[PDB]
Amino acid sequence: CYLSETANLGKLICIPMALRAAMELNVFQLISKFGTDAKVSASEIASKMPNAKNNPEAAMYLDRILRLLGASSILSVSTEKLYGLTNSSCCLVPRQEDGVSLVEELLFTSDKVVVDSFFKLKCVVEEKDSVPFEVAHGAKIFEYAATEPRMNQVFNDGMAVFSIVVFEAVFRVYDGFLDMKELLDVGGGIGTSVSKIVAKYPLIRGVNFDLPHVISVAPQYPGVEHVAGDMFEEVPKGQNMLLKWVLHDWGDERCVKLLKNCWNSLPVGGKVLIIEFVLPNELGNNAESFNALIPDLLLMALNPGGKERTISEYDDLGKAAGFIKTIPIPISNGLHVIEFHK
Amino acid sequence: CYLSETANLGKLICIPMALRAAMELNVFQLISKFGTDAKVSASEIASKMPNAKNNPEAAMYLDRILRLLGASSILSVSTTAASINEKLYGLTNSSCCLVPRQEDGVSLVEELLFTSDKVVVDSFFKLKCVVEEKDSVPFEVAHGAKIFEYAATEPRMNQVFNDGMAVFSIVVFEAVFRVYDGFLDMKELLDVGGGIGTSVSKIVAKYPLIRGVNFDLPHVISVAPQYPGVEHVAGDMFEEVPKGQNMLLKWVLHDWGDERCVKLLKNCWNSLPVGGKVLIIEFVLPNELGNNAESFNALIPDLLLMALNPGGKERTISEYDDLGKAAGFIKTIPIPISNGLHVIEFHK
Ligand SMILES: Nc1ncnc2c1ncn2[C@@H]1O[C@H](CSCC[C@H](N)C(=O)O)[C@@H](O)[C@H]1O
Ligand SMILES: Nc1ncnc2c1ncn2[C@@H]1O[C@H](CSCC[C@H](N)C(=O)O)[C@@H](O)[C@H]1O
Ligand SMILES: COc1cc2c(cc1O)[C@@H]1Cc3ccc(OC)c(O)c3CN1CC2
Ligand SMILES: COc1cc2c(cc1O)[C@@H]1Cc3ccc(OC)c(O)c3CN1CC2
Repeated sequence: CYLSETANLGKLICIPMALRAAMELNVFQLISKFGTDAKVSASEIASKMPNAKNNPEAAMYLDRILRLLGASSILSVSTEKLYGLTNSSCCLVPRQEDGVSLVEELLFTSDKVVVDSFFKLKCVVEEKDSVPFEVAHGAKIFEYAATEPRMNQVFNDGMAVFSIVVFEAVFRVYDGFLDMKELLDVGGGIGTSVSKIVAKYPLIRGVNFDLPHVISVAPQYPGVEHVAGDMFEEVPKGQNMLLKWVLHDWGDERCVKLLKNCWNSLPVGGKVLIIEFVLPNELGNNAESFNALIPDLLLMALNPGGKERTISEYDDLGKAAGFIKTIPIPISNGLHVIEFHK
Repeated sequence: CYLSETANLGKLICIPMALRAAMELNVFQLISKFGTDAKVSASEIASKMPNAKNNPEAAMYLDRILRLLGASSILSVSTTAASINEKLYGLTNSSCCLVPRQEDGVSLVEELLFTSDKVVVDSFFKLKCVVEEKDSVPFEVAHGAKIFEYAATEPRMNQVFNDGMAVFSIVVFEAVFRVYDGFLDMKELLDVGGGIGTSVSKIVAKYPLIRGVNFDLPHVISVAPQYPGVEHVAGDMFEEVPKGQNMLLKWVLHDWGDERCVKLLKNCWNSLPVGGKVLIIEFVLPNELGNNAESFNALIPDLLLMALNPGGKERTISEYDDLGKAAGFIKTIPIPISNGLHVIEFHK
């Protein structure tokens, strides 16, 4: 049965690298500009690639990429074959309104800096206190970002664009921003998250807090103030705080130190909102499971102590930091807002 | 449904790199050694890894790799009454193919470590270049040399590639020998681009009257094992092929474009006697692609060779016939073996 399983196992590396090429060639957007329901040939797609205009062989090469994605349910195939979008590939078309899609976050998670870290993944099992990213690059990820402007941009934009589709889901379910007057986004990246909160809740004075190397490249957003610092040393005073995709980067002791910094900088009656994909109690072949397992594997490779957590585990961190009423609010497919009250 | 599709699309880079780590940690063999239908925890598996013995956290990290492979159906996941009143992992049909056999250590491990090796993945990072730039080859963009020239300067990649081909060759020839009877009457077989000689060593073991000759590049021949009944020959198949009564081309035509394939096949024709044949062994591109092993068995190397070598591609039966016909061969005989693998005989 070797030669049945050669297909099942040997496709695993090929599919993501074919997807990355298709994203870099803007294939999904090019299909969409014929119409979202269009079914178009490799040569019709290539005709919209100015870089391919002197390459007679472009379409045949492109067809070889696309037919693999068609066999892998990323594109529809119909009888030169014609390719169309699927539910998955519609999420790779920059929206006509604002350019948002999953492309930036998927370009980050399959970036060479990440894949080179995954090549050292076995180190975390064999060697005490080793970090695959460190073994691969000779510095930790946030130190690396400070010296590597390309990686800094890919990572920051991955987080920022992904943040937009996350907050659209949050705002459909969660109303806890109403009546806030000030929000501090702790480890807020380039400030996109707090920009979207202020757009929905125009009375909030938004403050975005991150490392110098991130704040110095952040765009100016209406109703957002940027502040640079180090959240483990101290956090600015704020009436309310957000920690999105921060606690999952760090081990328990670092999380408790950060959360105690937050507690000291909140007023009586203030809250910190944790937004994370929560690890469910039973894992299976479903979105809730993979939405947690994907960043669980990435953080195991990328940063010391990083991991995904259950509701009980987030509650234990907040209680160790002095917070007293944990309120977990499911949003979508494992994404939660977890309120910690001071 | 962005937050459904995050799971479907985001898992695609994660699964292969988790699998690679589990193969490097010999997880599948370790589970196999607990016996038939074994179901073992991460801590039990880690207990069998001497490198992990001073790492209290090793089992918890290993569990994070194994649970993703369980969610992906590469491992089976279960528990016990005792533990309800850490999950346990067992092998599946796919992961059984990642356990080195007791008798000779054969599995799909070596070929899967090659196709996910950094030299391959780095070539895949430049895949877009084939579409954009006339005559660009992703491997050459990534490494500043073509793959066979690179292998002569990089002994680690040479070993990973040569062992990936050789161990896969054993698996493939076991399938060939169950179906194909055309070696039976042969007295001599020259393996053109035969790698380190493993293929022709297995043909001679099965058919001891066959005098076996392995032919490949100098940097492959220099590391090839001494095999019973196999003479090694170094050279360049595009310049001159040794005389042989019969020839094999396995996983060679698919590395090259049409003009290079015709040149090589004309060199084979000239070195064959009247009544000689060349056997082509390839995963043949089906006339109609689907969602089946035969289709993926051709699409996998099709994508690999697009990244790794100029002109390399998988071909249909008609396209192979056309190459043989252009080189002077007659009577193409396509013989299906298994899941798209064929022997195609070209007769002089
Ligand atoms: N010591 C520190 N102080 C402040 N920010 C830090 C930090 N260490 C890491 N960070 C920031 O933590 C962030 C984690 S990634 C998540 C960013 C953003 N909250 C989002 O959800 O999109 C990065 O922007 C990183 O630069
Ligand atoms: N010019 C040339 N002359 C001889 N061998 C060549 C060559 N160019 C490439 N090769 C060889 O072609 C082989 C392709 S890989 C397949 C190897 C083997 N036939 C198998 O099926 O396992 C490699 O071993 C490679 O070194
Ligand atoms: C479901 O799919 C995904 C989910 C998530 C991420 C990427 C995915 O593809 C990213 C990956 C990632 C990597 C590094 C980080 O800091 C070093 C980080 O905060 C995040 C955030 N998470 C959020 C959750
Ligand atoms: C179905 O899965 C697979 C099928 C095949 C290969 C690898 C797979 O995983 C390898 C990949 C490969 C890469 C480069 C080569 O020369 C440069 C080459 O001859 C081969 C051989 N083919 C045989 C078919």
